[PDB]
Amino acid sequence: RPWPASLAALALDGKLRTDSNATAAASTDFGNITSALPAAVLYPSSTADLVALLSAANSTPGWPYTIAFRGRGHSLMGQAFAPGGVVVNMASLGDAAAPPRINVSADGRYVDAGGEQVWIDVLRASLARGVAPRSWTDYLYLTVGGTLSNAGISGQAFRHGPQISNVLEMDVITGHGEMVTCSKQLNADLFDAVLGGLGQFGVITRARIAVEPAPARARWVRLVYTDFAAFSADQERLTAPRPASFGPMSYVEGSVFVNQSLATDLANTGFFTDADVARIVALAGERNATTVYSIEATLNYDNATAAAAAVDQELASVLGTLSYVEGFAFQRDVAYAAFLDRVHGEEVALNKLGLWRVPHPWLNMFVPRSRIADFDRGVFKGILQGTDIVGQLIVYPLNKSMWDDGMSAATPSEDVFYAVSLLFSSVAPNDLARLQEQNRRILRFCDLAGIQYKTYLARHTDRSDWVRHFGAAKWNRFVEMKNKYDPKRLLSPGQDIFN
Ligand SMILES: *Cc1cc2c(cc1C)nc1c(=O)[nH]c(=O)nc-1n2C[C@H](O)[C@H](O)[C@H](O)COP(=O)(O)OP(=O)(O)OC[C@H]1O[C@@H](n2cnc3c(N)ncnc32)[C@H](O)[C@@H]1O
Ligand SMILES: *[C@@H]1O[C@H](CO)[C@@H](O[C@@H]2O[C@H](CO)[C@@H](O)[C@H](O)[C@H]2NC(C)=O)[C@H](O)[C@H]1NC(C)=O
Ligand SMILES: CC(C)=CCNc1ncnc2[nH]cnc12
Ligand SMILES: *[C@@H]1O[C@H](CO)[C@@H](O)[C@H](O)[C@H]1NC(C)=O
Ligand SMILES: *[C@@H]1O[C@H](CO)[C@@H](O)[C@H](O)[C@H]1NC(C)=O
Repeated sequence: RPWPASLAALALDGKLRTDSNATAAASTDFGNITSALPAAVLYPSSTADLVALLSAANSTPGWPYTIAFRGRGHSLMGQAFAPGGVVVNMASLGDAAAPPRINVSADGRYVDAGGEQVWIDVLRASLARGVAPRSWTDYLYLTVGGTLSNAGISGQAFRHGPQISNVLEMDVITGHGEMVTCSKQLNADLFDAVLGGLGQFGVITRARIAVEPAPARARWVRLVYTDFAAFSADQERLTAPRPASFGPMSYVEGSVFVNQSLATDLANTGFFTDADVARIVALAGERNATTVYSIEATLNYDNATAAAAAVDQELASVLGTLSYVEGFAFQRDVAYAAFLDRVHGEEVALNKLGLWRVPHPWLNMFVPRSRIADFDRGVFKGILQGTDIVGQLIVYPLNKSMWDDGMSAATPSEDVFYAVSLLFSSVAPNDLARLQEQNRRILRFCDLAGIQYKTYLARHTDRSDWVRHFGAAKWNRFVEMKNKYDPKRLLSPGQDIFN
């Protein structure tokens, strides 16, 4: 039962809290489906406080508290909880002012960011110094440590790889309470374990993120299809490596619209005008389509005098290689930061309607390219038909060559695989249960069809499921690494890997 001086010091300084207000805030997440109250919440003011907790945890025999690192609690199924344990309120690391938590290098080649920092702030501190990270998430209010413990994907990942592929080095406090600086050169076994590591090996206090010169603007396009074969062939053409080298597109994503909610979902993009919506709805009726697909792509560009006309010509050449329905190219032109933060607006709009802090039974997965047409038929044209869709259905290809298989993040074996993100929002408890059963049905459809998919952002509750997730050989490596960095099995228990 005794406490080390540094641990008891945190209680004394009002950093380690047990009050109902502190525990309740760290007991819910974005998912809004599961909840688990912690025994205590840590609000650290420095990384020494994280060393204190973790050294205490490693030195104290029979220590009973599990420890989680709450980024912004964007988790869907309690991955950031420490049931009857200690939740770290990471955001407290950036409360002071001195020293700054985000530092762009003097050479403009990278950005050092605190593990707790949010990407929108990383973007602002980078843009002030004329640079910006190269690989994003669709939504910017997530933590560096949180996205890096998953993968971090968006429409730039086909050409720059996920966020985990754009990290030069990190400062990690292991489950032993040891401060370790790691990279591909120094303690690479920890660096690889942590990236896509689901917070199992230690906490990321600093990450060195690759940057590129900041473009000023984004020419933003949406291309419409009624044929899945043409839509997927075009997303693959736009993202294909040209014989290490890529095409002109800075970002490529896509979306599916089911016939039943077509006009409403197109209008809810925040992209199409009512005149654009009417034309697409009419197109669907002419082709007798039960689904409509849209490619979403950008072309990043600088403030140059000729830039605008050069972009028009470059975009026109790219579009001429494509097979979208003639006359169904829709363009917008925005400032680069506005494109990157396009989702914050959706968060604000939904929150005031009371439609943001609702259950999110999201289904996110990686589907091998060879089975995407089967997934489209069984899911978009099958299971989802005749349902009212509240949310987005995002589908886009990724290049495996840009993913490091030695890292923890699990991906399909094929060269090309699609990110498939089914972002359902629940409208009622009976709608929640219906949505949770529908997600089980989609996964069952994939299993019965022999689709070798990988989930993303999901936590498995069975050992056999986590072994199948990583793959048996890659699983043994994840175990070896757990035994090295968290032998007491306390870190991020909400993943249900070792807890
Ligand atoms: C809510 C949401 C999430 C989201 C998204 C849009 C919204 C509205 N768009 C995404 C996208 O386009 N691409 C992508 O890859 N992910 C996207 N997400 C999911 C997001 O990555 C996850 O929610 C993720 O967990 C990041 O969120 P957060 O920063 O809020 O992290 P957490 O949920 O609290 O914790 C996740 C796990 O990681 C461990 N953790 C957290 N911080 C650290 C640090 N610094 N070091 C080590 N481990 C850490 C937690 O313990 C937990 O297990
Ligand atoms: C797409 O969905 C619409 C409904 O939003 C279908 O249009 C309806 O068709 C039914 C039966 O054929 C009629 O009873 C309704 O009066 C129609 N309602 C509207 C608002 O048009 C349409 O058939 C669907 N198309 C496909 C190809 O499935
Ligand atoms: C991988 C993942 C969860 C992407 C989410 N992307 C998103 N993309 C666009 N709008 C959104 N609203 C919520 N999430 C949105
Ligand atoms: C879901 O969010 C609502 C609104 O904040 C709240 O009533 C409820 O406790 C949440 N449920 C879970 C399981 O987090
Ligand atoms: C329109 O498509 C539907 C559903 O996909 C099919 O059942 C129907 O027979 C079609 N109509 C024609 C004229 O092909």
